Amino acid sequence: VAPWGRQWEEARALGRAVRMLQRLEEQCVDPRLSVSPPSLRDLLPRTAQLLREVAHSRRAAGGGGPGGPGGSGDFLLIYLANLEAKSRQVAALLPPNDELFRAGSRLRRQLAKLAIIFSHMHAELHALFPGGKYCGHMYQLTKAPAHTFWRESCGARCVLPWAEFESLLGTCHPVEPGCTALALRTTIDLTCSGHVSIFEFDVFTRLFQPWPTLLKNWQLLAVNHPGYMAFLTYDEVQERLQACRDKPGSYIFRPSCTRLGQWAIGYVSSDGSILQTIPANKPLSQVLLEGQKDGFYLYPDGKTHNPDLTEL
Ligand SMILES: O=C(O)c1ccccc1NCc1ccsc1
Repeated sequence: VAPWGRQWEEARALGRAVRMLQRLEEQCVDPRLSVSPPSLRDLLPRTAQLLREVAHSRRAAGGGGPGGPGGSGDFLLIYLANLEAKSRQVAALLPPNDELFRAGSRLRRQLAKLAIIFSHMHAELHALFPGGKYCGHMYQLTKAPAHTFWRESCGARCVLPWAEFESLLGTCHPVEPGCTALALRTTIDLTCSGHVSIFEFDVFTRLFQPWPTLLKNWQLLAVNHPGYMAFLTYDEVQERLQACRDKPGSYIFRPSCTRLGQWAIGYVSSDGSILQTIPANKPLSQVLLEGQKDGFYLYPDGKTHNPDLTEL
């Protein structure tokens, strides 16, 4: 059943993935590294177990629903190829005690980004295959307009190549070609696979609500805002805000890695301490404007001028 070519090759790819994550977990013995999410030391066994559940489920089912691009088999082919490529990059960073960082550092930034991507891959798989059971054809996006767009444009498909997704999105929210399209791909493609899944679109539309001005929100909140930090961990935000400890009201924001679709705002309190706040269901600009009115969110990344969020 397409896109797989031979009978049992999806099963074999799943077995490969599990064994690869087992080895990769063996390479994470260093008691440094951290436990602060996202941590490979816990994500890797969780993701391996999820893949074991997927494998058992699709063996019993033999294996998926209708074949073709955008269904569960296609999703798994791309997902497992991506998982393998990212695992290879991680394995190249880790030892045969690991390399000392002590970051700062280019290398601990790379490793942190890979950890984030592993957190995103885990969440995507968990969202689309709860208990190992594919639900992409029934998946409900949180924002109703976004749900309606995805089902009218993409149908039952749970994943699309960037090019087709961009064409479909652009019938509704036009995407300026070139650098802007590439910045949008980078924001939306949480797993860094060059494909957009229904889960990634769910997260993007929750983060950059409200729907009618979606890409405007993204431009004002991500592209044009110096407080926005892409692919940053909790620990990295802490390290970054240390340098603004003497400037209460310094703040940065980032998509949470643990509560996907929600924001995490780190800021310097009037005590010089670093606090994190995760807003409710309000759009981000409302939380930021109220925090500016209240004195908490005055200096994005410690800079003097706070962008005006009234004007779209
Ligand atoms: O994919 C599945 O396992 C699947 C399972 C149940 C219902 C629909 C499904 N997929 C539709 C599809 C396939 C290619 S494009 C759209």
